Amino acid sequence: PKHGYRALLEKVDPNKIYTIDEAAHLVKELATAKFDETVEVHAKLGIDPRRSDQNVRGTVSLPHGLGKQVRVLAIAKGEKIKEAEEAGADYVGGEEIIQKILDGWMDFDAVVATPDVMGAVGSKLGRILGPRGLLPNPKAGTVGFNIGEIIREIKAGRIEFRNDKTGAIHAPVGKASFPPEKLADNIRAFIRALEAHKPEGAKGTFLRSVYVTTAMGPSVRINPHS
Repeated sequence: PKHGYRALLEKVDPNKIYTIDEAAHLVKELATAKFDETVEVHAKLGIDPRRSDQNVRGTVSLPHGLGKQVRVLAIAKGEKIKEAEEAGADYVGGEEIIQKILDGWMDFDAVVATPDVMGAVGSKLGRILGPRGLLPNPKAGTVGFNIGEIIREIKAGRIEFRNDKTGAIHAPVGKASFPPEKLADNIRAFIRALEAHKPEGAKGTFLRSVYVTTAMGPSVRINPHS
């Protein structure tokens, strides 16, 4: 999105490749104090993305911040509301829940949704969920009609990852509110999950470039082997 970020650019050296521990400490500085933000890791992979035998897809069981503890909100419609309840979502609502969130409620820690409510969710809650990194989307796997499976996967402590057509890949690894050592552990966990999924026959360096970022702030380049 358009960057106002500027008053935060001077804190990040764009030419430095930070260690994972330095980056975890930096991310904490920074982040706005006004709302929590999801921290993601983005990597460009040493794969030929036009080859179906070099796809990178799987899950990462983050050592911190997930499991039953995460309070998941599922927004759905009709039968899928029951499906979300039956899957154990902590909170469930139809489009009417949008009014509760607009009024100020955010007891939830994650948001998943069916595609049929996304027009309303984006329309009304885009500026609330977006900056917080809580806006569900199909590419991340947080929007789907298989709402029950999506909920059970998060509750089981797993985050999905899949490379895109450009050979890039990204996944959330925590929040800016996390203690830096926990954020570092989570960052390494995602890197290890990627490495474990390195396809047979991949050419050259696998993790070509890797960054830690948030939906609003600037990206921090990191050494994935640190």
